[PDB]
Amino acid sequence: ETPRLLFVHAHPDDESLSNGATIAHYTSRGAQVHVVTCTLGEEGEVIGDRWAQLTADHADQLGGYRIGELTAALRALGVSAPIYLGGAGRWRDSGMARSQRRFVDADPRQTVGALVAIIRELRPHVVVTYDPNGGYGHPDHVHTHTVTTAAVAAAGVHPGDPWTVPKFYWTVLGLSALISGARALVPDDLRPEWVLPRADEIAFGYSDDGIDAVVEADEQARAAKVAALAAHATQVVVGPTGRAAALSNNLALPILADEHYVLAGGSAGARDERGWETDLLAGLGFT
Ligand SMILES: [Zn+2]
Repeated sequence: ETPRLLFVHAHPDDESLSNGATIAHYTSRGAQVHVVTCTLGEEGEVIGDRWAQLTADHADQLGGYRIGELTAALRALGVSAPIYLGGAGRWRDSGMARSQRRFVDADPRQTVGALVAIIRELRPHVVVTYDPNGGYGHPDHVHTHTVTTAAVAAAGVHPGDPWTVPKFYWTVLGLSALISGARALVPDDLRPEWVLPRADEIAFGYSDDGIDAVVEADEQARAAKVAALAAHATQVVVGPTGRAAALSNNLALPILADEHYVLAGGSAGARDERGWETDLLAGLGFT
């Protein structure tokens, strides 16, 4: 069949920050790729003045605005539309700017059930989400991991026909890639106010030995990631060469074409000399 991949993320922007080049790699090769976003990003902050009054401290309309940002970003990556877990607006994120519908406080029967329904409908060959620490500990990222882990297990056996996801991966930050990438930046790649952080300010990184797979995307796919990040204008600032970006904290990272993964469930396919698979579909018999 045509391969089917599912990426499950907490907020609008995370899909591009983490998996933009992988998503673009697979959609350009004709795979069916879907992104599930668990919240609208209602509690986000905004870069710049134009949309400053949309945040939760003023009009509290930022999540609605971010639907268009996500849609634009997904389109840049070859994905036709967003999917919000439980429907757009079901569960609210926990951000910087009281709620009776916060995703972290949600009834697990409802969040796991929603995701299980998605997995059983789509029948993905691959599911991707955060590691157990959510990347850098954001409560919504940790909860997405919890919900997704539970959904993958339960989707095998809720209504519908059981589907055992062939390969379940965690998206992680590759330390050696980030270091190499950062070393390759030049001052032209950064805005004056940016600083290159040490890895521990932005993520719980992984050594080469703790990584199972890499998707080493081409320049077309990296450019699609750059465009996707640009679409999230309230959240990300892309640098002048499209080689680095920063969030509102001014901590700049390289926009790399290589994305790394830990195989959490399933059997690996053929690994390269680093001991890494080079295709999330490895071993599944796709030509
Ligand atoms: Zn996030």
